[PDB]
Amino acid sequence: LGSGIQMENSWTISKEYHIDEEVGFALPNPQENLPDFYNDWMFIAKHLPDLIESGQLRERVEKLNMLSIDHLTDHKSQRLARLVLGCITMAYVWGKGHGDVRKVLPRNIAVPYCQLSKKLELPPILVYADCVLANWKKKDPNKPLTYENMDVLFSFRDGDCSKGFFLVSLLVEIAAASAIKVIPTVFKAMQMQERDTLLKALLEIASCLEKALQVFHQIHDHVNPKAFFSVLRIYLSGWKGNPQLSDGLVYEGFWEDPKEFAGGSAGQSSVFQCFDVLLGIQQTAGGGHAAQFLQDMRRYMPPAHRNFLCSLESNPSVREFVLSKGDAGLREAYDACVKALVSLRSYHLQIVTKYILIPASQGTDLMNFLKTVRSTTEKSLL
Ligand SMILES: C#Cc1ccc(NC(=O)OC[C@]23CN(S(=O)(=O)c4ccc(C(C)(C)C(=O)O)cc4C)C[C@H]2C[C@H]2C[C@@H]3C2(C)C)cc1
Repeated sequence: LGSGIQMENSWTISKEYHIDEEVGFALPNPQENLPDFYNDWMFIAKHLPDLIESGQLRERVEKLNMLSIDHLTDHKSQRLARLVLGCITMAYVWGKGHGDVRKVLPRNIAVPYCQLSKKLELPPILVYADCVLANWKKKDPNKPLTYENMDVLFSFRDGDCSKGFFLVSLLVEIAAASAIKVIPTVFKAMQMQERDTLLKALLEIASCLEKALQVFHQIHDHVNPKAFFSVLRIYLSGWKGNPQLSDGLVYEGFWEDPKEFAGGSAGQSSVFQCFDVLLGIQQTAGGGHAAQFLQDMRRYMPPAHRNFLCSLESNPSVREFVLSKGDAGLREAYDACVKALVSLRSYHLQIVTKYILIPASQGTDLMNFLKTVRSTTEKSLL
């Protein structure tokens, strides 16, 4: 207990962390279909665009029967059901996105959704782990994980660019997986004092984070800024600090009082903090207020991924190891990882500017947090 990353064997981290060697934090080969028993749920989730557009969604949810979650017997089926019910819930609350909101989630969604969220230790609102990490398939199983060979499972509105936004995000996560699988090698090389093994491990991580950033560049080709800001972002909005639901949402039949849960945040992806921790970068941007927000978003990650991040912080310090040596190869390799991270943060800042800050105009605290985490990262260059 408390001795850093648990291992399944001499090569691979513990399966308890639910990190896949091929897709990383993403869920491997997600389930696309629920048991027959939940067909009515699947129908609504598959037809969300035309049900919202026609004004039919809320009545159709209001006519659902209460389905027990007992027939969701494995992790993949529970994650698919969370995605389905999360999408239905966002669509039910926000409707067409023009301010006609519902403040009471009907019990025939609220209860199984809340029970399932309790099993998975995730809040009962859509999170990154649902709409990106489990929200995909290959078109052709025998072809590789590329944009052209992939699709999402659920969208909110036709033209909302959710395929572009979610798949490009997923593909960045998959690119980062090639870096994550090297982490045990880094710490093994430190224990063994294997200079070359550590060096090549850091070069491989740096190379995979460079590639992940080139995947991120694809967002511009599949997401229209106006459609993202004025349409998709509605359905990723939550009811924590939201003046449209100032007390939260009533989960009918689960809690008596309304409850607040936060909407999507880039802070729900584990990738940034994973490599900040590995490399010993300590983010300071935004003070205790940003730390509390970002820790709360950590509780919106799958619990096993939280435990991975927390075990990482207990391992020996890579940065301190490289700092204990007059070794230019190690310093340059460490620096390549940090530079790749700086570039990923710098690009993050540019995307927030083009896809949120600019549309909004057509705020200041967000642009300066992104600038500050970028300069904190840059100041970690050894
Ligand atoms: C529920 C849910 C929900 C929760 C989270 C997310 N997305 C997310 O966590 O993505 C991580 C990213 C960051 N972006 S992003 O384009 O900068 C980005 C991400 C998220 C937003 C949202 C819509 C939440 C917002 O604030 O309005 C806005 C923007 C501009 C993409 C992705 C790629 C790289 C940079 C990291 C990455 C390392 C993997 C989507 C839905």
